[PDB]
Amino acid sequence: SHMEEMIRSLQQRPEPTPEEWDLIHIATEAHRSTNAQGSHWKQRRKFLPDDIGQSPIVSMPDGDKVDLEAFSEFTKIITPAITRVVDFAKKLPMFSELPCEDQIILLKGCCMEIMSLRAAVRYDPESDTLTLSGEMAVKREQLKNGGLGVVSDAIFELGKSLSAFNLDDTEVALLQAVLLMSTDRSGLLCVDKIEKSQEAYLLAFEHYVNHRKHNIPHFWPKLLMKVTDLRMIGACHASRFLHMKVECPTELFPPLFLEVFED
Ligand SMILES: Cc1cc(OCC(=O)O)cc(C)c1Cc1ccc(O)c(C(C)C)c1
Repeated sequence: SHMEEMIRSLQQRPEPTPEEWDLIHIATEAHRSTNAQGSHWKQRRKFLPDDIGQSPIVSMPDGDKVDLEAFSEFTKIITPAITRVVDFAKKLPMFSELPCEDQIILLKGCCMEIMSLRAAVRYDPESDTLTLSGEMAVKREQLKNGGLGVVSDAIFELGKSLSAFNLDDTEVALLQAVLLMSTDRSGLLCVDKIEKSQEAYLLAFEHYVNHRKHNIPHFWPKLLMKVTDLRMIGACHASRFLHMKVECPTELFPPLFLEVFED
């Protein structure tokens, strides 16, 4: 009984309004359809072979060498992963209504954040791998040695901790939306449309969490601190990406990878 829940409680936990449920369903299918979901075609997905990613040897300024071969294997699969993120965003109405200029900024802004989340939630405890591009299951050491350095460690620990959050497609979808609709970027026009779009998404997202009634204490603040986890991952990665670019030939960076991550 809703009225009793309402009286008895300390504060109120509103569930999604119809307008928000529409927002949630569009977001949920946006993410599902650009997730390399669990469909037929993606669930053909092999571990990265154990002899790859064990030979880090190209020196990076912070001392954490890079396995050239493992690196190449990851750049070889990264373009579709970046593209899927673009498709995700394009399928959100509040995104596509935005000036093209704003859209690029927003995607550059959050691409790694969304990719990292996407891997994070694909963390698998019995194998101790993340799944990259819906396809490649990799271990902590492999991804670490293959380019990402301590950014691998961060995604793994994020993925490990998210295990018990039992996120469903929606929660990951709305997390992405919150990440995407961020005004922590320079050079946007619709700084206010974007803030309002993030508010609506946060509002629908908490309201949805309310609906799910996870049996973790303080789920929503916790699920909010994960967002800053992700921004920190994105920021470490932007930094290691510049050092990736200093140390390695452009031949190894796929045009799109270069594009999403150049300043
Ligand atoms: C390759 C890759 C794919 C990926 O897929 C996310 C998804 O499922 O869409 C998610 C992550 C986190 C990575 C890893 C990655 C992410 C950024 C980056 O600069 C590098 C270089 C070492 C090639 C690797």
